[PDB]
Amino acid sequence: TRFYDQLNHHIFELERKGGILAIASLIGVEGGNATRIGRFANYLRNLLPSNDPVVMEMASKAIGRLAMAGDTFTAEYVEFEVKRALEWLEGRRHAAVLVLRELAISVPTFFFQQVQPFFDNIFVAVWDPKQAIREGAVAALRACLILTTQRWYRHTFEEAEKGFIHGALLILNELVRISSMEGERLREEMEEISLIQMTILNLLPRLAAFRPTQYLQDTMNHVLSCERTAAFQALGLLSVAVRSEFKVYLPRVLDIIRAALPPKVDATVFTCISMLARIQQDIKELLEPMLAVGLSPALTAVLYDLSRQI
Repeated sequence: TRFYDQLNHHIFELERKGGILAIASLIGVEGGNATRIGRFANYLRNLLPSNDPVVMEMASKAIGRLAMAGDTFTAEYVEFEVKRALEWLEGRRHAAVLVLRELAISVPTFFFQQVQPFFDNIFVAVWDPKQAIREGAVAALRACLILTTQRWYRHTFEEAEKGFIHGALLILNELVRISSMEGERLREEMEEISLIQMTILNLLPRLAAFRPTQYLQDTMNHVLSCERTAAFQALGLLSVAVRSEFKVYLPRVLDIIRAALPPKVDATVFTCISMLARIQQDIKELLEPMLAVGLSPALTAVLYDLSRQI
């Protein structure tokens, strides 16, 4: 069985990205805990503080596969790495967020009790003047927030709204996603047709479930500013989410949707037009420029899904 052991040595002794991501099929799959837990787990313990990105690409999945093992050393690994990454979540470590997500998710038994240290360390990292961590770190909250509903918001949501634009915005998004997990489903149901700007564009389906509307009003005002090339799917997503006064906003951005076809945003307005139905008269009016685009693959796919929709 030297194949596994040699490739395991060449994980951290690592074209190279392709090879190591091929080796990733062996870690966590074969179940060779004699080397996976004996050596590779210790290697991640010892090297993830300074692991090169070329191997951290493998680590971005191997960390989760190791965390879900459930052994004693695995529990020690999850605790140590979560606490370390939270402390070091800092203007160069743009993998620790993935580390936290991989470690925490699908082990709620450690991280519905441990939501407090996530907040405390994240909102020490988040205040970096670089602002790259200000965006990355808050999104790492989901690793424990999503689990809190699986096994707070309430009080730590009051910390979110005002206690922490950037920080409060990001944490509000990461909390209103869990206030209605169904939005995730809706995203897929709708997707099959600066981080703050995407956060504004992600809030509205999730804000509609929380206080159905001033939050949606401010978010929409920012959506206009996300010139007018934002991913306006956020409004279309409200046609399947809680329809919390979304028709207040249609008179504005429909003119953005109407006035972006034929090309001349295009690939996005293709989906935004279809998301409105899940409003058929406006889509009928909109179909004319869509057919005027010409037989691109995106047009064909969205027209097929439109035919099934309308």
